[PDB]
Amino acid sequence: CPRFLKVKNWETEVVLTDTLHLKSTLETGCTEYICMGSIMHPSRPEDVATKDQLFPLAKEFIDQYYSSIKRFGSKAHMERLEEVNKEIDTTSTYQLKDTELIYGAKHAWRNASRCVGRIQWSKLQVFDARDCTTAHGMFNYICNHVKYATNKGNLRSAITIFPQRTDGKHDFRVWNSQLIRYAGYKQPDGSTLGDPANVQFTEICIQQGWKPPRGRFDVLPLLLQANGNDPELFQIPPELVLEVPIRHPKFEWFKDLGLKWYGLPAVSNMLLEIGGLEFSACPFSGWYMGTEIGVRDYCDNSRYNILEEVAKKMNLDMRKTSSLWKDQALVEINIAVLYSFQSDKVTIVDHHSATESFIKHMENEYRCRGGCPADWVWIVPPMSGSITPVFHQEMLNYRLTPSFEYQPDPWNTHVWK
Amino acid sequence: RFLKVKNWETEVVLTDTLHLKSTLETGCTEYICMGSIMHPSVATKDQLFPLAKEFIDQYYSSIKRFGSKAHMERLEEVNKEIDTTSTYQLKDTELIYGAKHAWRNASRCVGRIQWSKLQVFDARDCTTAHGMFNYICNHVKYATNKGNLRSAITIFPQRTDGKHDFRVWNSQLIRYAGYKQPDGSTLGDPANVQFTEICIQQGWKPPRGRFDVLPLLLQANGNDPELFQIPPELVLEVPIRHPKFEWFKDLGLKWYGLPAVSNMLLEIGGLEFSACPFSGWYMGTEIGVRDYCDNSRYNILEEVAKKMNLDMRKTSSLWKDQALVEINIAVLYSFQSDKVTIVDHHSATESFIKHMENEYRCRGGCPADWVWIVPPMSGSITPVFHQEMLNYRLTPSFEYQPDPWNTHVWK
Ligand code: HEM
Ligand code: HEM
Ligand SMILES: CN(C)CCc1cc(F)c(F)c(CCc2cccc(N)n2)c1
Ligand SMILES: CN(C)CCc1cc(F)c(F)c(CCc2cccc(N)n2)c1
Ligand SMILES: C[C@H](O)[C@H](O)[C@H]1CNc2nc(N)[nH]c(=O)c2N1
Ligand SMILES: C[C@H](O)[C@H](O)[C@H]1CNc2nc(N)[nH]c(=O)c2N1
Ligand SMILES: [Zn+2]
Repeated sequence: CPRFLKVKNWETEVVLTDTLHLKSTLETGCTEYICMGSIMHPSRPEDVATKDQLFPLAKEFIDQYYSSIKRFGSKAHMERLEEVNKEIDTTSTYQLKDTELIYGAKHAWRNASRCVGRIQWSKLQVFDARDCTTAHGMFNYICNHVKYATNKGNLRSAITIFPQRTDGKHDFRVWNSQLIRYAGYKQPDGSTLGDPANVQFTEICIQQGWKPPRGRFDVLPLLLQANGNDPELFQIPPELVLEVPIRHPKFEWFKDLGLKWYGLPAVSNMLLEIGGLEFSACPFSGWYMGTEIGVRDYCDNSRYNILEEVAKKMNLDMRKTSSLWKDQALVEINIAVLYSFQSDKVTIVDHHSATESFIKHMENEYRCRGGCPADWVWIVPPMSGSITPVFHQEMLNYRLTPSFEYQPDPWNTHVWK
Repeated sequence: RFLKVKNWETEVVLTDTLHLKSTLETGCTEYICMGSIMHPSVATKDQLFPLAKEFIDQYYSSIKRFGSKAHMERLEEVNKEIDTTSTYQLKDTELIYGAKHAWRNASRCVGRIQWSKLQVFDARDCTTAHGMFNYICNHVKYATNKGNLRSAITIFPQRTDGKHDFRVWNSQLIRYAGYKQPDGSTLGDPANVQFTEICIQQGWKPPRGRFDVLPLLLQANGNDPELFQIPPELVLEVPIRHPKFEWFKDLGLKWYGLPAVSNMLLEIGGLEFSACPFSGWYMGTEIGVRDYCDNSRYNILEEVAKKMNLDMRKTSSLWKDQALVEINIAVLYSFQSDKVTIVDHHSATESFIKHMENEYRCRGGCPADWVWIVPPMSGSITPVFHQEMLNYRLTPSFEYQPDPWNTHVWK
């Protein structure tokens, strides 16, 4: 690899110089002859790291941590190295200190190349839930997380971290992909009620005993697995689920569509890797960018898919695509979503503000850290791409650790007791 | 190994085998992806014959005569020619096959469903800038066709020693001038200020308006470039108006009908065609999103949103997004009303998905650059947004080359 790589912004002419890529640790999926940059998941859950694999991964993280606190090579550094090395020898694993857990979680977010919101990465509240033993305890921790992060609409980013993987047969998992999502119900006639993306998970919940109200916006129950046991269902207390009815500043009829959305985006299916340790249950939450709701959730064809109905109430020419009736309604839907969150004082960021902040963050990271891995395909918003600054920004993508990773869906790997 | 690409809206999976045939690099490694970099960083006899043989082989494979007497004889003919001249000349049929396949292989082009319908004009007998001018005028007239646009390419002599290059100095055959103003601002197209200044330096008398068609600056056989005015009756233009906003016409906006790239290099079988202007028809967003609304181009969003009386005090009103959609409605409406070929990004991306299905079936894959294929507005309501794509480099191909004013030794 070359020692310096340059990225250019084609709107501003600013050129940045990347040296951080030299620390990349895992594969991207690309090769010298093919680029897999638009593949969503480019390449068993119970083959766990051996002692020999774990030693160097732990040292690399411990070294990175002591370098970050300006104590590299110190007595405390060498003693921590020695202590970790003994633990891996006698127990095949080790335990992070609280300071290291917090450092690791913040840097997994800092390293998340697909996240446009990383200007906030150092302001993450970390809840240590490694003492948890049961699904009931996981439920308690998650409710506390939801309440803290929601903060009556003044949302605060947060992560709750459950015990790390041991042999792979005692994993903690949140089976929900997000803490708060709406059910989807397949009808005998082939139509779908609610959110079609959640039809499979809704069916699992019903089979586990959930009684479905069968409405358009039913919050799904939590399905929580502690210590590899069978998962257990819990209803989130509805007062903890902040929701926003969607209305439009100009169209009085928009409220008559009956749309609403929840305030808290909380991803619960990712795996947190710190120092070769694997935290398979690590729900984290921020605040929404408006397009995640307005463009994807509402206007994806396989989601709520409301463009047609809004276009009809806007009385648009829907016969030919070149009228841009879809584009026109899409803007109005996203105007309504931003207006509704701001009116109810629920934190939200529009795609112009978020991408402008990301460019400033990226520039600061290039100066102070030597780079900032970024996935252009994910960072550019799903509407109005070129009128945001990130469209014109060349980006380098590479995988640093600590990191968030995908993992298999737990219903596909779980051994039912 | 076979690679799978999935559409996450339709769940269709396609299996790519065609990437196995590529040998040129992408810029990525196993550790760093460079998929959003715009440009990731003369041939001898020794390099030339394997490249020629590879191209002759795929040509005769394409016409189902691989290993034939014709194939074997062509290989021998090419081998002798590289020996005695350090180069070789393509047959007419090879030139046409190579230009069409350079288009077919252009991973950044959403228009490739049309690839085999390309009119190829052989200009390899040209020797002077006056001849280049003639050939380019014939191309423009043919491609424009009174608004019923036809895809075409004109191919000038190949590179020899690098000292006698043919070059069109214009980046596109038809473009508008840009002028740096005393008070600092820019009149016309800001993207062309430098090229405009070179034409002025070479004697072009600028009208100093907002939509002045630039002259052609033509370099033949490595000589100094010469200026030519494209005859105005050949330059088809569209005044932009809006189907509902009657004030839109008062903005005084226009564009030209013919998108004609003239600064790329065409590589076929090891040969380099440094002058190869090619042209198609516009996708609406090329004009309405990039040319008009890029902050570094005509940059008209503020003006339009003003006439729409939008609240511009805060980004979250999405006033930019509202004005952008109206501008792109106007462009499509205007070309359609004047019966000038244009495609909207919904129709174009749908066609590209169908093209991909075609290529995976008959060819085993289709190289495609998601970063460029997804339109600059309304991305996820077009089907390509949800389509995984593999990007890899096949030859024949179009390549970028340095601007001639950074290389030319002026005589
Ligand atoms: C604080 C405000 C935040 C904003 C505005 C934000 C914004 C976004 C957006 C728009 C995406 C793309 C989502 C999609 O299209 O599915 C994303 C992805 C991501 N975010 Fe952030 N995020 C925030 C907080 C966080 C936090 C607190 C974490 C972790 C501690 C995080 C980690 C990630 C990761 C790992 C991804 C990639 C997800 C994937 O590949 O599925 N983000 N973010
Ligand atoms: C016939 C209608 C065509 C349409 C609608 C179309 C559409 C497009 C668009 C929208 C782009 C992106 C360019 C940009 O954003 O600046 C592009 C790229 C490209 N087009 Fe096509 N195109 C067409 C015909 C052609 C033809 C005839 C050729 C050559 C024979 C061609 C070769 C290319 C190449 C090489 C690129 C990539 C340029 C680069 O790498 O920068 N296209 N096309
Ligand atoms: C398929 N994809 C459109 C949906 C995936 C998806 C569904 C959700 F419910 C959801 F909250 C997130 C959130 C991603 C995220 C995390 C943190 C902050 C933020 N702003 N965003 C992502
Ligand atoms: C980033 N930018 C400086 C490059 C601009 C650029 C460079 C190229 F080589 C190129 F082929 C095209 C294609 C534009 C085009 C061609 C034909 C039809 C059409 N509708 N459009 C555009
Ligand atoms: C095929 C493509 O990779 C896929 O549709 C991606 C594109 N970019 C994205 N970008 C974001 N932020 N979120 C997504 O889900 C996707 N989906
Ligand atoms: C940095 C980035 O690669 C650059 O802005 C690209 C993004 N995608 C694009 N896509 C198209 N079709 N045309 C472009 O000029 C660009 N510019
Ligand atoms: Zn890549």
